[PDB]
Amino acid sequence: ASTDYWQNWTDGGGIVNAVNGSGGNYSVNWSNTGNFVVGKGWTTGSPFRTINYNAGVWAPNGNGYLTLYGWTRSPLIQYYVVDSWGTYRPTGTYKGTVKSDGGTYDIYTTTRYNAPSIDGDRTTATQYWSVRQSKRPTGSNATITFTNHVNAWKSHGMNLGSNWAYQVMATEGYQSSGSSNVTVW
Ligand SMILES: [Zn+2]
Ligand SMILES: [Zn+2]
Repeated sequence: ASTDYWQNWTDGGGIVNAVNGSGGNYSVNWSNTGNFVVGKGWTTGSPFRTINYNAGVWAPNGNGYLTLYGWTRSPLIQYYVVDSWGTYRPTGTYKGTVKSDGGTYDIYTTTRYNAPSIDGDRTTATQYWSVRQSKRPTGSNATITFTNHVNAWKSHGMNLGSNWAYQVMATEGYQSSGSSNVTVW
């Protein structure tokens, strides 16, 4: 059930060369950036979606995340499933672990002031994280069975909102350079 959403946001710092490729493909080549989020996915996320991707390039030089990225409203909550990163492994308040798709993820919560909002304005964001304990190998087809994460979060008292905004497989960077090329389906 194909992607229908193109995410491309930058704070304006540095160079963020994002290409919206055919189908579910995109690429980013970025240099000395502020914060940016680029990805492909769906306009209306679902807690039951299996996200398929293949990162044919994952080459951050500094802080970049290769991550599921989405939001709910009512209440407003941002969520991440981070499969790989660059020089920084994102963490927060430790909640527990979840096993999914061949990997083990630590579960964290954070609250970020002046965080990017759904539309690239700002907000105080309540964030739920699953962060893989080691960087996922890239270049082969990969699955994120998102219901495993949703169910794990719920069991640890982390409930999502009733209204679903977009749900993308993203490259997020901060204060970094790099290259990524990802196809999502
Ligand atoms: Zn648990
Ligand atoms: Zn806004």
